[PDB]
Amino acid sequence: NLAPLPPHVPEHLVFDFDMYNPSNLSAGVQEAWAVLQESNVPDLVWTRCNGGHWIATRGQLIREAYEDYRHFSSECPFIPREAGEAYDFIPTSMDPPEQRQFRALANQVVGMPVVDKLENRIQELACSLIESLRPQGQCNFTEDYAEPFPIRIFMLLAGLPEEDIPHLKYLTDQMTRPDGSMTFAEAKEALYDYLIPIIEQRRQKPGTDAISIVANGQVNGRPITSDEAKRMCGLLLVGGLDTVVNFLSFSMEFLAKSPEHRQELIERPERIPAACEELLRRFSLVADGRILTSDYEFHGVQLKKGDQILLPQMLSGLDERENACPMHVDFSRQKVSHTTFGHGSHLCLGQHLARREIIVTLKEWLTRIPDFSIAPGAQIQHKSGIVSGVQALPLVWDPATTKAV
Ligand code: HEM
Ligand SMILES: CC1(C)[C@@H]2CC[C@@]1(C)C(=O)C2
Ligand SMILES: [K+]
Repeated sequence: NLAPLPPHVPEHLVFDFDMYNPSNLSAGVQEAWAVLQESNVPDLVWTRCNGGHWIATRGQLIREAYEDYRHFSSECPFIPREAGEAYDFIPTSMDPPEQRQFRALANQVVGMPVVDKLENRIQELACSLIESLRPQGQCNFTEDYAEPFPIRIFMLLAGLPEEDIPHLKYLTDQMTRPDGSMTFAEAKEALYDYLIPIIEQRRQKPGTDAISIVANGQVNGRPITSDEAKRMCGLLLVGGLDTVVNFLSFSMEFLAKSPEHRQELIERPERIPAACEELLRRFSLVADGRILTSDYEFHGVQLKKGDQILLPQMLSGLDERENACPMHVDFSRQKVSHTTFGHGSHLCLGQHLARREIIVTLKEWLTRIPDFSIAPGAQIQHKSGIVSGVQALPLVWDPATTKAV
């Protein structure tokens, strides 16, 4: 359904893009969003979909807006407006200066030091999961690896029972790619309903898990509040359950379809880290935004206070103006430009954990299952939202071509 056009929005800037169900989704979700970068499309457009909002379509504008938190606030970062208004995770729903103090605490539980710590367990799980699948000659990658690998690592880090995954994964997904059964607010409240007693228990009897660390932590030298801890833990859960999980599938779908790229990483494993970065660019998958804090003229367009603007992190790296032949994948690409992990004061705090999980996955999978393909006659379908993903990824391979070790 289309929302009536606001008085200040000119008809020539209207492009009814639906971030939750883009028109050309069948061509691939990144390709679907890339339609916003076709010749006849302005740098900044207005869509009447999902309540009505602006969309910056080029990396230059996306980066500029993420840098200017004075005009583009993170207070209401999600579309539709109801979701943006209910969204109160920390530090994401805050603008500097108040936002900053919380980043250090979050870094304590998902930062580099923690990643180096988890390395062995991460490697161990990747190898265990892949070796169990190897002899089968087939798998449903989304449920057999993409989900269990990153999620079990996060549940371990957070000290939560793996039996809780189905419930938590359902809630997380309603906040990024809602099925319609729950509003963002209802999903958020359910997630908080889950966390509240756990946070209280771990503030009473602290453990060494991420929730205990956050719940008993300090920010700028003072005690974090129970509510603040809840709002931060909610964000961590979403990050651990709906980011890398989706990215791994986009990456594996690509590798399954491109033997040449597979062979390259097999023959020259030292290129895996670079490959990871190029894949993060080509299969970028996040798209949230900001809300205008005041009337503001941006790139010749009059924006009004209260207007929401989607700033697709996904689009920056796909912009031909940032990377030549953007849809092409080259592991030797010189200057890989992208904003896959965000831009500005809210740069992703879990990017180190993410990269480690991606690299370990590429290395351990290609080592054991070097040759695999999309299952016969399968047509991979993608899904779009705040974080886009892959609905299903059936893969097949000849066990005789695999290596057990
Ligand atoms: C492929 C994986 C990932 C991608 C593409 C990604 C992307 C992003 C992006 C684009 C933002 C900025 C949002 C904004 O400015 O509104 C962000 C923030 C954040 N991410 Fe990630 N992320 C990933 C994985 C993770 C993981 C595994 C964690 C750990 C749970 C994590 C924790 C966070 C946190 C705590 C923030 C908030 C930073 C702040 O608001 O100051 N992320 N991420
Ligand atoms: C946009 C994000 C990818 C980032 C980490 C999880 C996420 C869904 C948020 O709400 C902030
Ligand atoms: K809000």
